[PDB]
Amino acid sequence: MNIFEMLRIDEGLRLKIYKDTEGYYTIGIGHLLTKSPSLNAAKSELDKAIGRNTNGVITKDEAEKLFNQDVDAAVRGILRNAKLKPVYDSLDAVRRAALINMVFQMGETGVAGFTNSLRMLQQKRWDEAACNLAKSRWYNQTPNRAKRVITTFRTGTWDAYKNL
Ligand SMILES: *SCC1=C(c2ccccc2)C(C)(C)N(O)C1(C)C
Ligand SMILES: [Cl-]
Ligand SMILES: [Cl-]
Ligand SMILES: [Cl-]
Ligand SMILES: [Cl-]
Repeated sequence: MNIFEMLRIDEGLRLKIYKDTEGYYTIGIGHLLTKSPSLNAAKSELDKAIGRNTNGVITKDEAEKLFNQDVDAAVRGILRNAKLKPVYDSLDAVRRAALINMVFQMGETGVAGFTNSLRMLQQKRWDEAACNLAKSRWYNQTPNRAKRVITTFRTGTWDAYKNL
């Protein structure tokens, strides 16, 4: 297991534009296209992202290319953020992946605002952090995925992704 395999499990793989858990147009491995309710706006974003006229369909190679960029973007987001970087730097590689996962799903500023959870993670209060993270819109709207991510922070193991 690693961040790529982890997010591949959590985001799935679809080659046609579809609506994500929030109802937003997405493609590939959780590549969010736009929050706009316009399918044409989503198609425009996709064509721009891929560099060709796709009409809402991409190849597996193209999906993986966007995925690599998005994972890279999540890491860069963490490193440039004054709140996220110290927590990230303080963690082992398994827990770093859990933080990247959160950033990928909710964005840099989204995770950066979880002040109390971040403090508990920084302090290595793993059970407390885990309990605190569950007190969130995130956990309530995507509980199975949140449970996996939280287990990763609680244990520092890949146990939640083993038989997946
Ligand atoms: S969500 C954090 C809370 C608790 C806790 C859970 C696991 C480890 C440490 C603390 C506790 C004590 C059950 N609780 O009532 C909190 C503050 C809601
Ligand atoms: Cl998804
Ligand atoms: Cl704890
Ligand atoms: Cl809550
Ligand atoms: Cl879920």
